[PDB]
Amino acid sequence: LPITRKFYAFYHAPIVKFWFNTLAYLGFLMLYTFVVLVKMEQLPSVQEWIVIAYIFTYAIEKVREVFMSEAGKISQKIKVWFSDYFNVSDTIAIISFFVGFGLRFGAKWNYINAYDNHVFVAGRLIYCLNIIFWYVRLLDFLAVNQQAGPYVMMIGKMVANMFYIVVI
Amino acid sequence: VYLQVKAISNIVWKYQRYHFIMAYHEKPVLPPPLIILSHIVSLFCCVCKGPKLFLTEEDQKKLHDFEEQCVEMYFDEKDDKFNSGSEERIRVTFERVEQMSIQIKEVGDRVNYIKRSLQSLDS
Amino acid sequence: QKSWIESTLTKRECVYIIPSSKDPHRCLPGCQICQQLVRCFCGRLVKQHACFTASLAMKYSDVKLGEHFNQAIEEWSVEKHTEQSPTDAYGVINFQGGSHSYRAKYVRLSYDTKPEIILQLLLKEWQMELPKLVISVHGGMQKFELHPRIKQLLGKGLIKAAVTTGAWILTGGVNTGVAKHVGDALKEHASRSSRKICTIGIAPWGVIENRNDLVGRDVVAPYQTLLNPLSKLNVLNNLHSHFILVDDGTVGKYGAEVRLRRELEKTINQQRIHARIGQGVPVVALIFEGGPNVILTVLEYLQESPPVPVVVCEGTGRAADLLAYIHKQTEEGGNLPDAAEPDIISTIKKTFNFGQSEAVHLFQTMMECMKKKELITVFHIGSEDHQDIDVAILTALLKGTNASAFDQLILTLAWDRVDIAKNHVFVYGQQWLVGSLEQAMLDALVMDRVSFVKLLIENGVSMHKFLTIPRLEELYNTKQGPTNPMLFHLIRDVKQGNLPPGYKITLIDIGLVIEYLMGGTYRCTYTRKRFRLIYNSLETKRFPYPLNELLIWACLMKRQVMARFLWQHGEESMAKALVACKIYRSMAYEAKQSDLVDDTSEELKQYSNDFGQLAVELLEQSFRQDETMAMKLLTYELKNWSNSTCLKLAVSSRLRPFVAHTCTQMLLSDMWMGRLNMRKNSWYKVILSILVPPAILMLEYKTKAEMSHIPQSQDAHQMTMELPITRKFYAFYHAPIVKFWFNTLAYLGFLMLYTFVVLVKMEQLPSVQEWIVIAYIFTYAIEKVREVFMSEAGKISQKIKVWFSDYFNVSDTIAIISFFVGFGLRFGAKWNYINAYDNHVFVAGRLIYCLNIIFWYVRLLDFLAVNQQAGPYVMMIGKMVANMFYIVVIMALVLLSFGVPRKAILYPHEEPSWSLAKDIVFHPYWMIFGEVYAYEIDVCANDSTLPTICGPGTWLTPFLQAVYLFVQYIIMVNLLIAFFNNVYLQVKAISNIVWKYQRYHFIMAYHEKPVLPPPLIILSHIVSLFCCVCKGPKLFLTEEDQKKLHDFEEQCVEMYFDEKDDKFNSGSEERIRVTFERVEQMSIQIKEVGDRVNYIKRSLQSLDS
Ligand SMILES: CCCCCCCC/C=C/CCCCCCCC(=O)O[C@@H](COC(=O)CCCCCCCCCCCCCCC)COP(=O)([O-])OCC[N+](C)(C)C
Ligand SMILES: CCCCCCCC/C=C/CCCCCCCC(=O)O[C@@H](COC(=O)CCCCCCCCCCCCCCC)COP(=O)([O-])OCC[N+](C)(C)C
Ligand SMILES: CCCCCCCC/C=C/CCCCCCCC(=O)O[C@@H](COC(=O)CCCCCCCCCCCCCCC)COP(=O)([O-])OCC[N+](C)(C)C
Ligand SMILES: CCCCCCCC/C=C/CCCCCCCC(=O)O[C@@H](COC(=O)CCCCCCCCCCCCCCC)COP(=O)([O-])OCC[N+](C)(C)C
Ligand SMILES: CCCCCCCC/C=C\CCCCCCCC(=O)O[C@@H](COC(=O)CCCCCCCCCCCCCCC)COP(=O)([O-])OCC[N+](C)(C)C
Ligand SMILES: CCCCCCCC/C=C\CCCCCCCC(=O)O[C@@H](COC(=O)CCCCCCCCCCCCCCC)COP(=O)([O-])OCC[N+](C)(C)C
Ligand SMILES: CCCCCCCC/C=C\CCCCCCCC(=O)O[C@@H](COC(=O)CCCCCCCCCCCCCCC)COP(=O)([O-])OCC[N+](C)(C)C
Ligand SMILES: CCCCCCCC/C=C\CCCCCCCC(=O)O[C@@H](COC(=O)CCCCCCCCCCCCCCC)COP(=O)([O-])OCC[N+](C)(C)C
Ligand SMILES: CCCCCCCC/C=C\CCCCCCCC(=O)O[C@@H](COC(=O)CCCCCCCCCCCCCCC)COP(=O)([O-])OCC[N+](C)(C)C
Ligand SMILES: CCCCCCCC/C=C\CCCCCCCC(=O)O[C@@H](COC(=O)CCCCCCCCCCCCCCC)COP(=O)([O-])OCC[N+](C)(C)C
Ligand SMILES: CCCCCCCC/C=C\CCCCCCCC(=O)O[C@@H](COC(=O)CCCCCCCCCCCCCCC)COP(=O)([O-])OCC[N+](C)(C)C
Ligand SMILES: CCCCCCCC/C=C\CCCCCCCC(=O)O[C@@H](COC(=O)CCCCCCCCCCCCCCC)COP(=O)([O-])OCC[N+](C)(C)C
Repeated sequence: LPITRKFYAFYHAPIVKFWFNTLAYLGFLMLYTFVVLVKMEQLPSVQEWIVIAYIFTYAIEKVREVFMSEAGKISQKIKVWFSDYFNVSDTIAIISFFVGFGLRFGAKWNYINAYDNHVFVAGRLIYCLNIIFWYVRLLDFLAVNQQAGPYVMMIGKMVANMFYIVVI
Repeated sequence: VYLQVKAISNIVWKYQRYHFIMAYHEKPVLPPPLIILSHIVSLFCCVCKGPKLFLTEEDQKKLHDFEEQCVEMYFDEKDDKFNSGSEERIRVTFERVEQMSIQIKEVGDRVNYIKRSLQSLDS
Repeated sequence: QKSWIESTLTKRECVYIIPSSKDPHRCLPGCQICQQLVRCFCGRLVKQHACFTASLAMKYSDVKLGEHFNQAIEEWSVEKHTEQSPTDAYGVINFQGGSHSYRAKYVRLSYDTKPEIILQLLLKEWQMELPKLVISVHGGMQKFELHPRIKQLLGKGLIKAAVTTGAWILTGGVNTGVAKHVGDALKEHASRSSRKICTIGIAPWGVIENRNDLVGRDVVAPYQTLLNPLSKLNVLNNLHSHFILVDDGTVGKYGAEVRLRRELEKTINQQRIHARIGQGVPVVALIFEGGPNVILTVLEYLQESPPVPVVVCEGTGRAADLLAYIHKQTEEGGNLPDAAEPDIISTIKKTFNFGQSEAVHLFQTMMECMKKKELITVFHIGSEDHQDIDVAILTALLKGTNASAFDQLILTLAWDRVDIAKNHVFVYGQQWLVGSLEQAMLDALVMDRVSFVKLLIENGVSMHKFLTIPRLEELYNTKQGPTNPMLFHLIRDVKQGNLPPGYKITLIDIGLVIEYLMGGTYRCTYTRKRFRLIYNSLETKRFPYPLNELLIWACLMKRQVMARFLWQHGEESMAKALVACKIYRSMAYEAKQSDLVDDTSEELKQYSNDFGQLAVELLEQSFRQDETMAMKLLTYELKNWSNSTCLKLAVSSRLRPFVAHTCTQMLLSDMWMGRLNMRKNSWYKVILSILVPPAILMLEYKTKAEMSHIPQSQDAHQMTMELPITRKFYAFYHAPIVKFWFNTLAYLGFLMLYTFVVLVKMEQLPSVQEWIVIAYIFTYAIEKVREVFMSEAGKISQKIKVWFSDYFNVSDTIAIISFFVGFGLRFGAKWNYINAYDNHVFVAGRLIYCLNIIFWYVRLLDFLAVNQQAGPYVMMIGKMVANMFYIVVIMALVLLSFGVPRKAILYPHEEPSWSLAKDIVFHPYWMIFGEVYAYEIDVCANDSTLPTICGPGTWLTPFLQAVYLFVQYIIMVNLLIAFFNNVYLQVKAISNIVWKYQRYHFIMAYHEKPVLPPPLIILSHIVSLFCCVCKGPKLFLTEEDQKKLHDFEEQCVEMYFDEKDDKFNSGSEERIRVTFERVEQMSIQIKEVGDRVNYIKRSLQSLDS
């Protein structure tokens, strides 16, 4: 096994792509947690820019996966991908984020004290609610473990089954 | 409901592991901030131009034979599991005791008519 | 050519074109028909020759102008006038038939191929296992059918004989005779022997339906199996697996097999049946339902040098029923009865239409056959003769061939047929040489022939005399049996990491492997002085207990069925089972730590647990007979197994069912007591007596007899000879139960003081209470160092590694280290400020104390774990923490998913700070524990306690909190309840076993712990140390008690096997099947009597008139 072949073997292994995406995702959440918890100025901070870059490119990556799936028919490719819980949530997460960035970034500051401008506030509050989607997607990463993964599947099944007791 | 839900959830977890692992064979190397290079580059290189199992012909031979051998074992172990159960041995025993119970009596009649011999033969 | 066949084996195409016999058929002009009808004496019409050389002979007129001096028309020879050229067909035919293709093979070799090339063709080119037998069936062709009795049986034996012996069945192959009956017998026993019987049809390339469909270089020709009507031609019988078609001559002529097939019958015999064995491969012949050239062939095989014996199954047809009676009218090897010309040659004239023109010629062939009837076995059907011919075929090779019984035995050994040898070789009056049965034992062990080892031990081989050093050396070094590749991997890891070229293994190296596997201080007999000296010098060269040495052999060679057998022989059965468990367990470990391919770590871990269960089951058997003698079995020194005990061996293998067995637990409880009868006493009189020493003199102690089953110290067993006053104090303070409460009271008094110290204000100098606390922990710490550096295993790095495997020793280590950091800061701190807590070094010291004390309250769970009820629950708590981990990880994520939005919405004007980390986790955690923070939920309400937080978006946080608590309480808390409810019983069960198991190490520890507890323990350290400069528990048994105990062990092992045979033979499943089989047998005899009684009816007719 020559030297350069060994790098190929490493970076193209699925286990490596996972931790390589998992570390990037954790670093993504640390920054996006920093952004929502720290005061927000007119222009996005370096942390907020990196967050936007992730979600934009993460979104293109999902469009790649849909339009290259298996079955030729788009209306079948679409219909299967929106059968997974976390792809529905990711779709809501991506769409809601850019509504938020649009309001946050497109808002004109007539008032010097932020939070006088409601369009800005609606943007920031979308961020603070959009981040819930991204912490819950960590359950998808955690679902790679043989012990954890079934319990994640159980939680959704038990919510469905307990519905009528909760209605009462 | 814990045990039945846990059991169904293990099967579903194990099943959805196919689609998850297969996905990471077509995902780019680079992660989603730096993934754009793997998008731009890969796209551009395509304009400049799934996983398969590869088997030698001898390996195809030995694999097709392996499949045939194991199907044969599968039917043999069923016939020998059914023919060796107690329920099947009771009924073949039942039917064979039914048959004998005729022949036992039938011999019983013949031997009772070889008694007719004893009378005629001795005088 | 890319093929050995294409470059070696040949065709025989008739280049020379002899016109047919002489005469044209019809059709007056003789130029069209002299070409067209007139075939070759080759045997085909003229244009089929296609002679690459003489293709233009037919266009002219033909090869070889007509007249040619009639003599020279027979001058055509298969030898001369036939161009040897490539094969042109060798491949894989199939047979669309009884639910399988039933594939096969053909080479289509010429005819005059050398005899060796077949053997090379059969073994490497076709990849066939060399057989242990060759059945060469013969007979006539195109017969209808047999009696439905005989038909079913002939197969049943023919199959059985061939499958049990890896035999080849040589047939003609063509489905018009002998082959038919072979094949029809195969399908009645197919998919049971379809991979052990390699039948071979050595048929010609003449008489066959589609010769041209068989053609094709390396083809998969889909050959038919439909009887092509309107013809006489024959088909290859489908149920054969190999064919050697013989290209010669033509269609119709079928005589070119005797030259080749016979040579194969001669060349297989010159092969050696096995490596360890020197006898040649046998050849047998089963003639059923034969003809005139068979009777020639029978005598041609008997007259041969050496003779090939013959079987004759009477009633199949003419030659069988004939010979069966024609070699019945004779002396044993001599002359015929009163002149037999009339009746013998009568049937020879009736069966074969002769009329004395060929009726003497057969009778002359008969009278030569009867010169050797000892080789003509005959299967007397009707009178259950030799039971389903397999005996009759195989015993024919063991009937008279002046072969010694040593050769009759090896042949059964290679066949793996014990029933044959015991019933036909170990017959009354049989006589043996001195080491013939020894050489047969060496072979059976090297070949893993377990059932022949039994036959030879019974019949009188003695392992005490058989087994020697050089023999036992060989048994390790043989590559002539089911070896273990991993043994070398363990040898080269103990030698130096290297190996010489071949390296014939030595027994000192085996001794070194066992010590590595058995571990600890195990020292093997093979690494001892006397063995190391005598082996250098290589009764002295025997072994006193040879089946201990072969059990080790069989277990290191991964020969389990031989190990189980050898285990049942000899003495010390429970110990041997526990040694085997440890050997396999350690082998399984190093297999799990080697990059080899066949991991064999579940095969070895399963073999370990098989012997593990045997030891447990023998203990239960012994315990059911006599508890007190069974407890002695756990602790008597073995002296053939490094002076260990059965209990220590089980602990070595981490064998919990043995240690957690109630017998072992009963013994541990008795050792806990010491000399104290804690049935007549109460725990509060012990505590009272630790505080009131003179109350020691009014407890109920135990007699030396009541202590007979209990191991003791040497000093403790000498004070058993009598109970004076001072001996009674010894018995009290050295009992483990007393040392416990004596340390437990001191520990509780230690915590009361250390609780006092942390709760009461702290001055510059430590108080009297704090000094006593420091003294305890210092001396408690030395006590732990004593325990580590005096444990068991010599190697510090193993002593260290085991001690830090216990939860509470890790915590004690952290506790001791953290304490003296705290005392150092507390005591070493200089007070620059008069008000304490201005000096931070002092504070850090005191706060370490206040946190270090948590370790010491939790160590009380270790004391509490001495109770049978409490102790399992303590073990459960740790197991449930491990198992609940991922449910709690999910809860932690739900917490953050709420905490981060809450803080962000409510506190939007924050700068970076570590308080942010607190605030996202703090309130969400306390919500889990019944605190909803009711007046902070809606911060804009009138009753809000956070009115200044009221601002834009804050109306979202009640919705978030409502979702959060639904998920945590309604889902996640109750999932955890459901988790614990459903795993409780299996965790409680595992925790009871672990509690019971760790009770060994706990009770054993208190036999080596000092009497005095950890503040006053220093005296027992200083004194004991100093007294050593001035200079384990064993069971002691008298010689008579050793006798009665060794007999007890033997008795209970015998009961153990008897109760198994009688439990299996008395189950309903076993009685149904023996009933099944006996009803199957009767159902034949009932009908058989039914036929006889129906033929005693034939009497009634004839007798009465
Ligand atoms: C398969 C599933 C995954 C993929 C799904 C992907 C597509 C999903 C959908 C995505 C679109 C979501 C909506 C976008 C925003 C519109 C709403 C809005 O309020 O806009 C505002 C910003 O208007 C602007 O023009 C500034 C924003 C710049 C563009 C950023 C958003 C688009 C990027 C898309 C990136 C994703 C693309 C991914 C790759 C192609 C307008 O309001 P305003 O003018 O600020 O306020 C006026 C009042 N004032 C007086 C106070 C100023
Ligand atoms: C198998 C497991 C169990 C066994 C494990 C056993 C070994 C485990 C390890 C044990 C060692 C743990 C660390 C010791 C303390 C060092 C740290 C420290 O801060 O020290 C301080 C005290 O420095 C002194 O010199 C005064 C302390 C006297 C010695 C007491 C500790 C050693 C005893 C060991 C007894 C155990 C031995 C057991 C028997 C051999 C230094 O700080 P300061 O000078 O005070 O402050 C300076 C600032 N000022 C200006 C404010 C003044
Ligand atoms: C069964 C019983 C329930 C019946 C339901 C009927 C729903 C009817 C809907 C009514 C909404 C209108 C009521 C408020 C009037 C508007 C202005 C106002 O006062 O806003 C108030 C907040 O509230 C909001 O700003 C918006 C609240 C929207 C969510 C309401 C629940 C929607 C349904 C369920 C959603 C879940 C998902 C549903 C689907 C599954 C202002 O309050 P404040 O915080 O004190 O702010 C003032 C102080 N400040 C200026 C400093 C900020
Ligand atoms: C998927 C299931 C859906 C469940 C149903 C839908 C959800 C429930 C729907 C509720 C109706 C919506 C209420 C609108 C009220 C507006 C009034 C206002 O001024 O602002 C209020 C809204 O702002 C808040 O922050 C309070 C929102 C209510 C949270 C309810 C959580 C409990 C969930 C229950 C779930 C169980 C449901 C039971 C079954 C139906 C806050 O008032 P304030 O800050 O004090 O403002 C000052 C006013 N003052 C001056 C008078 C003090
Ligand atoms: C997409 C994938 C990303 C992957 C990560 C790698 C790339 C990104 C890495 C680093 C980018 C850092 C940019 C710094 C910009 C300089 C100025 C600055 O912010 O100074 C700050 C110093 O910095 C901090 O306080 C750190 C803030 C980021 C926290 C998360 C980093 C760790 C995770 C990622 C790394 C470990 C990975 C962990 C996972 C294993 C000081 O605070 P402030 O912000 O100036 O204050 C703003 C106040 N205001 C707004 C009110 C005015
Ligand atoms: C510069 C930075 C330097 C540091 C970088 C590195 C830092 C560390 C990085 C990452 C943290 C994890 C490290 C531990 C991994 C253990 C190994 C393992 O077995 O993993 C498993 C986990 O597989 C997963 O997919 C786990 C997903 C992790 C992310 C989820 C976090 C949840 C947080 C929510 C809670 C809130 C907590 C928030 C705390 C604030 C994979 O193995 P398996 O598939 O299960 O194997 C089973 C099959 N077998 C039996 C055949 C083997
Ligand atoms: C800020 C607040 C805190 C943050 C929230 C914490 C994070 C969120 C927590 C947990 C999320 C768990 C992730 C889902 C796991 C996978 C499930 C899945 O694959 O499908 C499941 C569907 O799923 C459902 O029916 C619902 C899934 C749970 C939704 C819970 C939402 C939270 C609020 C709810 C309460 C609101 C009411 C209270 C309001 C007063 C499958 O279920 P099934 O149909 O039986 O099985 C078929 C599966 N199959 C198709 C694959 C074969
Ligand atoms: C290592 C093994 C140890 C074993 C124990 C035996 C040896 C140890 C036994 C006794 C030592 C007592 C020393 C007394 C010193 C005189 C001064 C004094 O302290 O007066 C106190 C009176 O005394 C108390 O208040 C008792 C304090 C100790 C409580 C624990 C004793 C019971 C446990 C053990 C015995 C039962 C065993 C229980 C288990 C079955 C008054 O208070 P002060 O303390 O003066 O106030 C300090 C205030 N200042 C600091 C702010 C200035
Ligand atoms: C394995 C061994 C590891 C530990 C080794 C030993 C470590 C030794 C550690 C430290 C020695 C420190 C010596 C002094 C250093 C200079 C500072 C000084 O003297 O004074 C300063 C001390 O201020 C502090 O904050 C001191 C904190 C140090 C204690 C840390 C304990 C760590 C042990 C963790 C547990 C480990 C457990 C390990 C086992 C698991 C200030 O004091 P002052 O003059 O009063 O100032 C007044 C200021 N004022 C105006 C605000 C009022
Ligand atoms: C001067 C002083 C005078 C007084 C001195 C004397 C005072 C009293 C001294 C001590 C208190 C205990 C006395 C009761 C003993 C009962 C007898 C018994 O059976 O014990 C068992 C307990 O075995 C142990 O190992 C128990 C450990 C006790 C310490 C744990 C305390 C937990 C405190 C934490 C909670 C906080 C409470 C804190 C309270 C503030 C041993 O028996 P066994 O092994 O289970 O037998 C089973 C096998 N069999 C069936 C064959 C039999
Ligand atoms: C001041 C505070 C209060 C005081 C605390 C109260 C006292 C502390 C309480 C209980 C301690 C119980 C003692 C251990 C019992 C024995 C267990 C054992 O032997 O091994 C167990 C291992 O153990 C573990 O994996 C962890 C053990 C429990 C640690 C709990 C720490 C407390 C905090 C945690 C929560 C923090 C998170 C929350 C933070 C927000 C065995 O488990 P296993 O691997 O399945 O089995 C193999 C066993 N075998 C090897 C022998 C075969
Ligand atoms: C997805 C649906 C689309 C969204 C619309 C429909 C949603 C329902 C209803 C409508 C939305 C709420 C409208 C009413 C409030 C407006 C008035 C207002 O100013 O309120 C507040 C700000 O509020 C905001 O700035 C709005 C933020 C909206 C975030 C998105 C809601 C979540 C939808 C998820 C739905 C999922 C349901 C659950 C899942 C089944 C108060 O501001 P203020 O105090 O007046 O400002 C003065 C500040 N100053 C004093 C500093 C100057």
